[PDB]
Amino acid sequence: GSHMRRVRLSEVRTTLLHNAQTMERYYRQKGTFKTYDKNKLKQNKYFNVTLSKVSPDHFTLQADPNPTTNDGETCVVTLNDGGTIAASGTNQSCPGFD
Repeated sequence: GSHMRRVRLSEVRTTLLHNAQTMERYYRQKGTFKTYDKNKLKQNKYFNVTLSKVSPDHFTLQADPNPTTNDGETCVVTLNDGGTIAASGTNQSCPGFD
């Protein structure tokens, strides 16, 4: 196993949760996710965070590993507005998500 993968995967959990909280506040202010400026997502040194799905009442955030700083990591981590967090890799377990 790898201490560094465990740390980095734990940290991207936090990055995703912070982004989800920001969007939960935006929804209470605006009543939709459709107008949210995707440029405002908080990033991580080791994972690129995007909105893979956006609809009026739901979203999915996705963290894809950054190969410049995190080469060898294949786990992609997702978090939706219902609070479901999940990770899957390419023949690679995702510590903290398995």
